[PDB]
Amino acid sequence: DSIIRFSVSLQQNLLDELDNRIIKNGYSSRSELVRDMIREKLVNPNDESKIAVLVVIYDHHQRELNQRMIDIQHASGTHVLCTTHIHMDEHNCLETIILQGNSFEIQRLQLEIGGLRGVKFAKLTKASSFEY
Amino acid sequence: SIIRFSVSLQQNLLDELDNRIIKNGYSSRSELVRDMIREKLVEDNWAEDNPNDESKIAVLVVIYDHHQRELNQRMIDIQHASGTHVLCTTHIHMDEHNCLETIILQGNSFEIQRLQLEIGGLRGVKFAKLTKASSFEYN
Amino acid sequence: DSIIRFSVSLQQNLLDELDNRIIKNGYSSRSELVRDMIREKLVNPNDESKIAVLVVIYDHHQRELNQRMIDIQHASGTHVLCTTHIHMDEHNCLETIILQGNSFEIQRLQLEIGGLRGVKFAKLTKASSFEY
Amino acid sequence: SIIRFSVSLQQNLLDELDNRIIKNGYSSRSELVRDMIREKLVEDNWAEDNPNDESKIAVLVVIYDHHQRELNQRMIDIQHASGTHVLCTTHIHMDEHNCLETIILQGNSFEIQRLQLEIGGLRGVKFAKLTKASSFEYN
Repeated sequence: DSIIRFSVSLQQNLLDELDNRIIKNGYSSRSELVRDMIREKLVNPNDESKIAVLVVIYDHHQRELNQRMIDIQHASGTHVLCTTHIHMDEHNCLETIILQGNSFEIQRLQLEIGGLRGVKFAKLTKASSFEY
Repeated sequence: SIIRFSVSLQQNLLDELDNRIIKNGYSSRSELVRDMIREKLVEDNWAEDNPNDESKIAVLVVIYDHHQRELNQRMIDIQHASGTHVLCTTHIHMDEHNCLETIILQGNSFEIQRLQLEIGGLRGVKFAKLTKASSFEYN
Repeated sequence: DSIIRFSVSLQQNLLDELDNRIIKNGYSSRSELVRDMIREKLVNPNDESKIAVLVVIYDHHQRELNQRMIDIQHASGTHVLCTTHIHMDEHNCLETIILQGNSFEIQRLQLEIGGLRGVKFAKLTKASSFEY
Repeated sequence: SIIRFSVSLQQNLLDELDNRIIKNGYSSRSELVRDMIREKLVEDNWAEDNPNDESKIAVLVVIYDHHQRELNQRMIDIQHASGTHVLCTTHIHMDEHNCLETIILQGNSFEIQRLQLEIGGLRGVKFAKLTKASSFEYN
């Protein structure tokens, strides 16, 4: 219980926003702000079927991206109930994927989609049935 | 590119963090910290939003009782008074008593947040959660 | 087999387009054009489950319209798989309803939705499973 | 308003028409003739379309094999070359081998029809049907 140093990797876009926030909010380093973000954000996956929504924003000019997300969905074990796509601007589409699955299936789907080249983000909203 | 840098932290905080890597699906501590950072930067961005900005995007996810008469209109009237622009909405019926709706919204951070708050307060609405995006993520 | 006279009622908007088409295409009366339309368009509902899509365009400022369409859907016997709405212009929304049901259920849904005040049209696309 | 007028017809044509009223769900001959008229007026309108017009709306409904690799990209590439604007697309999986997609399109009548024709010719596409609308119906 004592100070440890570890490494973190960010895409330029996130790193750039980080550095602006450090400057805007009066922090003295990346380490200091990230450390504070972790402390703040720190304050059980199971087999039960849950409905979830994954919002993905992606580059609509990235070839085979939709195919790779389909491939990911097909293998995930989740059941896709619906997907909707709209063009949000000149470079990006926004897709919502409404799906059912257990925690492990849905989490893996979100992380695999999120790490695709051309995917700007993939944010999951989960509703377990106690939430309704 | 993608840039690597160091962070310093108490070992017992690092132990609470390392606790959460594998169980949440991550291959490394780095991936999990990245998502905490993304999440917090988007919140900070939405907090400083110009009231003159009307270009924020978000998705509101709502679970509600579709057999509750007048709930649908009350939601429409709230949306019409919010100042936001609905780009697209999707509905699926989970069962005879739950409908899930996704609402794709454009507007000011205030107006969008207000919409979520007002919808979430209605009788028959079980769940109302915003997914926020910030232009630094996709521009 | 001999000539009969019957009556037809159209909303102003359809009647107006009819009269323009009569003039554009060289017809001499409504009766003549409608008679020709019928001849041309003339050239079995069952219990089998079919997937279908209903495209509805409607006035987004008509209060309780969505409620009435929901009421109609709920009573129809059809299972709605998904509905999507977009704003198409300043007065109109476009909704697509993807649904499963038998011929009688889906036909009744289309006709009941189509006759609502504020509904500009409701066009059904049906796929029986021999169509795929 | 809503305006009533008379139509003359041979009795044996009227008998083929009256054959189709109740079975197709109609309460009267008038309702069925109205829908034939709507259908034909929309077709005529789409046939005289200005190649300078890009404001027509239609929905393309497509059933296809979602497990056929590369079909998705081929459809995207066709849509990108069509000249049309996709406003929204929705996909549902009917089973492991059929997906139904609805595509909401804006463009010229030519470009939209061409898109339907090209998509419908692809291996793995089982069904591709346009629902057309004309501004006289909704403006």
